[PDB]
Amino acid sequence: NPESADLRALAKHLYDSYIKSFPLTKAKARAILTGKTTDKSPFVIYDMNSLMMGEDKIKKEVAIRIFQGCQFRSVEAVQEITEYAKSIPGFVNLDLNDQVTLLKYGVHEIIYTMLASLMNKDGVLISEGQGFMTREFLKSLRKPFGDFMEPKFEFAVKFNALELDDSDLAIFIAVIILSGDRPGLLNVKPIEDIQDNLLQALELQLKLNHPESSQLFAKLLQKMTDLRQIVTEHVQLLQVIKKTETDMSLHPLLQEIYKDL
Amino acid sequence: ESADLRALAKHLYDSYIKSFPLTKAKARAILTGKTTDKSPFVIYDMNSLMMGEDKIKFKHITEVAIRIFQGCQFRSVEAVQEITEYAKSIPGFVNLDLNDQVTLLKYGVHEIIYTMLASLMNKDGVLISEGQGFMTREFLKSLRKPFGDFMEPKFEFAVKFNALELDDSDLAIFIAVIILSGDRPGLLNVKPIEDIQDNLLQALELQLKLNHPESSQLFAKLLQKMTDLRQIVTEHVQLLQVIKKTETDHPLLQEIYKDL
Ligand SMILES: O=C(O)c1nn(Cc2ccc(Cl)c(Cl)c2)c(=O)c2cc(Oc3ccccc3)ccc12
Ligand SMILES: O=C(O)c1nn(Cc2ccc(Cl)c(Cl)c2)c(=O)c2cc(Oc3ccccc3)ccc12
Repeated sequence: NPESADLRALAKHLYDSYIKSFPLTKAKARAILTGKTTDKSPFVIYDMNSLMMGEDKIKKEVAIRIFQGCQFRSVEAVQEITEYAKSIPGFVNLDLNDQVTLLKYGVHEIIYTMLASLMNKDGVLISEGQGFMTREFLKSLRKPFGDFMEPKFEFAVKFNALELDDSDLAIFIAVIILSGDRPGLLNVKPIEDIQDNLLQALELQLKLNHPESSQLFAKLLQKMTDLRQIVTEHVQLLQVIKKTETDMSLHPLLQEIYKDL
Repeated sequence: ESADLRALAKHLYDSYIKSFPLTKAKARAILTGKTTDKSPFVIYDMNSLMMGEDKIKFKHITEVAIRIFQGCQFRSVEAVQEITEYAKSIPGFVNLDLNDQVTLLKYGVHEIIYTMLASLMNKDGVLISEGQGFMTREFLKSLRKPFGDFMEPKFEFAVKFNALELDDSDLAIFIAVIILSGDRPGLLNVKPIEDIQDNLLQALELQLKLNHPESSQLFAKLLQKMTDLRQIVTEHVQLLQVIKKTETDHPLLQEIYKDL
């Protein structure tokens, strides 16, 4: 069909921009985690000793240092997601204020989606897959900090059972950015016309790439409720840390995103 | 077979008509709708409330914001039994582990109540007492410090949910998809729940394609609204624990309602 064909070209375009925007793809993450010979095995951090050994190999309190580590990686992800968003057709043509709103609300939902790529049951890849930090070591951190990652692992284990690949995820993250139910949006209709087109492209991609996977489209859109709950839970955890650690700085970029969310 | 999807759509519509007295078609006729054969009594004010209690026979009723809250709770307890009856008509539901049926109802009913509340709302108010009354959004915002923003978030949800222009035949399937959620906590056997929710999502997809052929990606937009339902529900429960810190200290009344 002429219309299918425009949907495949949109899918190829977004996958292309996704590869160019995100240095560590799920395909590379899965090669490192499942020990494929295409990639180097990571140094594993499971305790204080392996952590300090990590400083040497992969290149102030421990819970805090790991937390600032996450923080900076989040800032980097925000920069890669903002560069991907510019590639989404129509996005840069929107009201500048709506561009800002779509990024502010969308970026955390995208971070937890793509963070699932780097996770299994037992832990998470770090320093572009040169390291692996165990889930158990993260859960054993000091009182406020030991709970930060657990909800991300729980989402990730469920999300990964969908067995999406990068070409699926490129279209899904574009659908997330182009919501239009986000608060404070000036012109909802230009946003929903783009989301509509992205949702058509996602639906055909999943039919073609997962022809045996019944209602994968609906099952993936339902996962949007889990992303919203991880974001809401994470923000109220940051409100606790702000108050118990008055000496701990937050990046302004993260601060501007969380501002009246 | 697309015919077997048309079967459970029909079946769910028939059962939804039997379970829920005030359908969206009826609510709409009375609201923004004209159908001027019997206009609702409007509650806009303290004296409208007091007169309303007089005109409409209210089944609840032995401060003003407390008595409205109690009336809403009474309606919720009735809606739970209507939804429970509807659930038992969904193919496969009664064959699930009984603990899993109870779990699915326990977590589902709140999401269904707000879904169905939207049928009875416009941007200016909510229908009550089976469509015989109408409580204004302004009057509900006007109420005391905690009770003034219990209904507001549901109005904002309803305005947005109602823009989809679903009818009863669409909503009947949507409500079933909500109930058969495999992600409720403490479920013992997720497989048969996800397998029924699969079949229901197929039926809802086909229903929205046939019932709304010019409404692009309605299915996606409706599934996205489930994200908003969960937020409303989590936001509502936290507001409820503050209300359990004003209307403190009947014992048998306490029991009938409960958080459970
Ligand atoms: O740089 C990373 O990729 C990184 N990632 N994660 C998980 C994660 C979180 C958020 C996002 Cl968006 C991504 Cl993609 C990945 C960390 O938890 C993490 C922790 C760090 O702390 C230390 C500190 C001293 C030694 C060793 C590690 C350092 C770096 C990281
Ligand atoms: O009985 C009703 O229909 C009713 N409904 N709602 C909204 C609602 C809630 C849940 C569900 Cl599922 C639905 Cl579908 C609709 C109320 O808020 C409400 C408030 C009341 O308060 C008073 C008290 C004294 C006088 C006048 C009104 C009385 C009755 C009601």
